[PDB]
Amino acid sequence: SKTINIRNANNFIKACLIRLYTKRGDSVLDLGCGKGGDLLKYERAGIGEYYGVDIAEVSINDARVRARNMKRRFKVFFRAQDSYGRHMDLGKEFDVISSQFSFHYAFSTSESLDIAQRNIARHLRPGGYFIMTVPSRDVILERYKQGRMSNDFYKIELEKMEDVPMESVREYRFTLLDSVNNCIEYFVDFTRMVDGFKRLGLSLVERKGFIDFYEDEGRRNPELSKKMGLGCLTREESEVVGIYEVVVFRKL
Ligand SMILES: Nc1ncnc2c1ncn2[C@@H]1O[C@H](CSCC[C@H](N)C(=O)O)[C@@H](O)[C@H]1O
Repeated sequence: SKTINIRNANNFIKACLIRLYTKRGDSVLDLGCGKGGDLLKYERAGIGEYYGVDIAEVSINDARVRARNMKRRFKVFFRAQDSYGRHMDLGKEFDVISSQFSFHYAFSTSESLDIAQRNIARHLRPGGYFIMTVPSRDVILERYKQGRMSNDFYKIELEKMEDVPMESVREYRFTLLDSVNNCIEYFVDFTRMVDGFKRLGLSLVERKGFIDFYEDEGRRNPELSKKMGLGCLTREESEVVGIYEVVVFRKL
């Protein structure tokens, strides 16, 4: 109830992102699909097939039910496995691969990132898109320097000092009211990611902050904006939303 606006905002951003890169009869691969909270958004997008994959069986389970009890028109598929630090071969390619609030987990180790980016590349059709929403390292480090690493909605704490450069840290603890607790998150080495992808035939096509992206899409699509209590957002709520950014790669 307290994090309602944040959730609405986030779903909105995801709904818009999905809208911008999907078209009818499209095939989507949803990595880190969680409980399938995007099936509805994809239903409206008129997609033909949806493949959800998540490492946590408990989430893939709730996702199966959601798809099982919803009025959808697309063919669904779910699989509980590791799509980042373990090889993945679903035997097919998709038009759109989506990774919402999950791809930063692929930065566990250099090997994990490599495997992860390779699972993406072999499942993406030539011309396909890989849309994602990941925490922004720049934002997070800049907030660290300002001493504002938290509020009543969330809380973040980095690694140990002891001559350790602020740029040396690779992970941090993240907590979100009514959500994850002391969740270990890995920073997104942006450049390494771009490089890894550029080497697999995928190039950066988009990078925009949640807040900015939010403002733009809401002032362009006042329609889907009325579908919920959008419009404004307190300062404390923006803190949380302002953590993530939109990144979109494309397979030439
Ligand atoms: N290697 C991996 N493969 C697939 N999912 C992973 C993963 N590591 C972490 N995750 C998943 O990442 C998800 C992040 S939150 C899931 C939210 C969902 N994409 C949404 O848009 O609401 C969790 O469900 C977690 O289990």
